[PDB]
Amino acid sequence: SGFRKMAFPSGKVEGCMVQVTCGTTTLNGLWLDDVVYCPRHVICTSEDMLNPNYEDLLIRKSNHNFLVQAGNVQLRVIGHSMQNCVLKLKVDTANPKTPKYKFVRIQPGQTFSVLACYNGSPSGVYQCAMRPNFTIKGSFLNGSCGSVGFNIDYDCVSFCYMHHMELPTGVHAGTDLEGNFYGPFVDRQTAQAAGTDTTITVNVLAWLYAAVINGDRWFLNRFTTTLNDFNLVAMKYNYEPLTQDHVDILGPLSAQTGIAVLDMCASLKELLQNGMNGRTILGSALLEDEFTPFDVVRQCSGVTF
Amino acid sequence: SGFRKMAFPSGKVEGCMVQVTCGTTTLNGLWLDDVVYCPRHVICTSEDMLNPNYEDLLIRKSNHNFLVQAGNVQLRVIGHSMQNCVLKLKVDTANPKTPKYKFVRIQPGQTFSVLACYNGSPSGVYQCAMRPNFTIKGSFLNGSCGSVGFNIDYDCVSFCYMHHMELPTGVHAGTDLEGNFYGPFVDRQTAQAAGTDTTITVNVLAWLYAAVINGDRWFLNRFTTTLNDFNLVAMKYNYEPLTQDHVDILGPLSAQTGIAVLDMCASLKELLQNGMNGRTILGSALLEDEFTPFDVVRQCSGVTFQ
Ligand SMILES: CC(C)(C)c1ccc(N(C(=O)c2c[nH]cn2)[C@@H](C(=O)NC2CCCCC2)c2cccnc2)cc1
Ligand SMILES: CC(C)(C)c1ccc(N(C(=O)c2c[nH]cn2)[C@@H](C(=O)NC2CCCCC2)c2cccnc2)cc1
Ligand SMILES: [Cl-]
Ligand SMILES: [Cl-]
Ligand code: NA
Ligand code: NA
Repeated sequence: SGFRKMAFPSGKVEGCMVQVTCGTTTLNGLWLDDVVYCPRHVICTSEDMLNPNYEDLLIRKSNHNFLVQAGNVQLRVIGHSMQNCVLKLKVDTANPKTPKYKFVRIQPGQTFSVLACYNGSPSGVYQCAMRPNFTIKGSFLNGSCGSVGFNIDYDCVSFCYMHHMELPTGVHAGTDLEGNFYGPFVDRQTAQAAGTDTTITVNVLAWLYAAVINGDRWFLNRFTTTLNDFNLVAMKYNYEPLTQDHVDILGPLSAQTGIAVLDMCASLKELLQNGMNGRTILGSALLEDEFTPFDVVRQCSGVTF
Repeated sequence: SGFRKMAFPSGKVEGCMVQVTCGTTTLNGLWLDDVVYCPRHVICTSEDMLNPNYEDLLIRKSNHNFLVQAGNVQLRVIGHSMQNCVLKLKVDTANPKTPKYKFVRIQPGQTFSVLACYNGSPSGVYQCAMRPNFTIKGSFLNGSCGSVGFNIDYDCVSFCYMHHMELPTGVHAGTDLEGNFYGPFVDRQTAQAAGTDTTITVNVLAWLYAAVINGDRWFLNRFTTTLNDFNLVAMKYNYEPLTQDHVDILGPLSAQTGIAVLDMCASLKELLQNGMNGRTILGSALLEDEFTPFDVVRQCSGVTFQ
């Protein structure tokens, strides 16, 4: 029993974190086999950051410009290149702790664990979601750049996020591990802002199912709805549209609890139109949207890695 | 910026988790040096969970009645002893991944990370607090027993909790790593139930300081309060008493933000009176009480967003 915001165990990732230093700038890198991955903005000076020519800054650099530290051991850099917004430093030693891994690009609404690091040292782990506006509501201080986000499947780490920068509202922007940004952001000091966000409907429904599994049922009702009628309500309340694929993905939880997705949609419709009337759901007074259907099934079934 | 429920990196504990089987029962153990720690109720029979006598049950066991599996390796048990409600199995191999560690018994209101495990394998990590009623609001399924809670300040793992059982409201009870239960609970099947719980006041105040550090002041007011008037009011909402020790603990956050502790108490009194009027604090619409003062200082910037 119980239901918590839960992260993946972080050990396989902890063994990959290194410190990367270029000039006066230090941040984190991801050491996998004989390559260290980090944000290319490590090579920027205060001056370059307004309008960096990354092509030209990089050719100006040489291998010896980069200091890579794995705990107390210096790793010797023997090559360097850029892929999109990620710098790749070839080192002379393959990481003996490299896990089975893949680089994956996630979709808005999907969740992942973040291992927050400073000076190459893991500091904390938390769970978060890729927002519909392609930001993440992280917890990151100066020097957190290069921290990564990931999911695990059995023994395989799927790296999906590398942290690059903070936006004015205090949310965060980054790339996949191939250096492609999530969202319409650029790695330079310029006017950029998070766009208006929306709530991840399929995840709210998954969490309502989690609540029912855990005994919270006051919001259930006799009514059902249709996708079209519900999506007009969703649009009204700045919720993402619910697609047929979402309904199918929630099909498991629907059979276990007896609440068809469109039955549960009728509960959510009423919660949106009328509020919670002073009650809570799973210990929250807000509708929580950072649990995916798979997160709920995994936590409610005890999947291990 | 931002503010999350943040656990410690779990790798140092993952390397200690094993599976212990006795008879038909499997649960988790903690392998440190040449000892595996687990709940002594692993030796309880299915036919008598109401009044086990653990001394009599254990004297009947041979070392080979305990099966310990570390990943794909069977560890040989070469001795056993019981300490309070914890069983200590001596094994023939020391864990080569044993971290620097200590055992600490914590006080209500303290927080820690939990590595939830099944069959000796980690499932996930989350943050908990020891509630005033000596339960934790965990997320634990059948067979989670022997999962542990811990902090890792300054690269030393302080183990403070071993999970033993689920209570009727779905909250959780367990021991320190010396096998003494938190609270009045016992490791047998009884009618035991958690007491009425209360809100951890010093932690709510810590979290309000976090909100100010991260740039949000909307809930402050022009008033102050005496400590005794604050407690008289707060207890009417089932908040724990705030002690002078708590006021001292909040000194650093008060200094960083320029908000006197009793002025933040006055803000909390008004929030209890008024609610949030459709606003949120650090993304929550309720007052959060599972961040300690130490936790806030660990996570938040040293410079207030004025
Ligand atoms: C060069 C570039 C792209 C402009 C940049 C500059 C600084 C950083 N930030 C580093 O802390 C940092 C950089 N190198 C080592 N640390 C921080 C950051 O985003 N402030 C932004 C402030 C607005 C203008 C853009 C930069 C940061 C803080 C907290 C959490 N995340 C990141 C990130 C990117
Ligand atoms: C023998 C004893 C002390 C009565 C006992 C029995 C079972 C367990 N529980 C094991 O799952 C378990 C035991 N051994 C392997 N798994 C579970 C548990 O507490 N149910 C309780 C149900 C009410 C009566 C007391 C036991 C459990 C479930 C979810 C999370 N936490 C634990 C714990 C203790
Ligand atoms: Cl460029
Ligand atoms: Cl303590
Ligand atoms: Na590789
Ligand atoms: Na309904």
